[PDB]
Amino acid sequence: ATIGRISTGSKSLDKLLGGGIETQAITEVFGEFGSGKTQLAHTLAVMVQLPPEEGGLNGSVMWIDTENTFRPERIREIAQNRGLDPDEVLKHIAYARAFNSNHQMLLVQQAEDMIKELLNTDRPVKLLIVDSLTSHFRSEYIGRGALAERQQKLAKHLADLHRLANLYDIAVFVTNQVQANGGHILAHSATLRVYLRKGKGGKRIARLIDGEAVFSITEKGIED
Ligand SMILES: Oc1ccc2[nH]ccc2c1
Repeated sequence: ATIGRISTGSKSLDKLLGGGIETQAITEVFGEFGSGKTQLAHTLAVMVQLPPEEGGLNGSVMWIDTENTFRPERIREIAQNRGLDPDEVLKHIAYARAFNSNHQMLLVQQAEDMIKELLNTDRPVKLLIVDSLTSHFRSEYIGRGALAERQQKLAKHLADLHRLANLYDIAVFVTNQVQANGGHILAHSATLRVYLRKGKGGKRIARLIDGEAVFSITEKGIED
């Protein structure tokens, strides 16, 4: 397949990305609590359902939640203000809550069955979200003695996600909380790393790790 691109809602961030987030890739966004990673995830789940003339891919969505942070009312607000029907948008998002890190690993395997089901329809899966990818692993494996086991399990989970992205032409989008009092970047595993932070007057600022884009959080999700 050719490489597909999903607009983020912001022309500034799209330019930084070369057009938007790519299919056949894992995109990792990281930053402090409150920086807006989950608002970017909600915006993409709506943007992907637009036609290509408007920056979408006529796609279906699959969402794995680890912290109870998905909000259908927020999805309805973004859709209504992007000219789509809110009921139709929610109908094409498949949602599951991960109980712990082992169950989170099984949910990715289960996702592959719905992906095959939709593959030859007019609304195939084009976006897979994991928010938050690291939270269960961090709280379950504490200490230096337990680090090697935590890294083993994380490495396998990332390889599972890479396989789905490439075999089925899907954009994988994952969030990771990193601050002074805890949190670790996924080293070199994702295809692309994006650093997110809050600036003066509630502007959000993004930079590619290995110029900068600037945007706001609004009724449209995010915009310049
Ligand atoms: O069977 C399902 C339904 C929704 C999902 N979201 C993520 C995995 C998954 C599996």
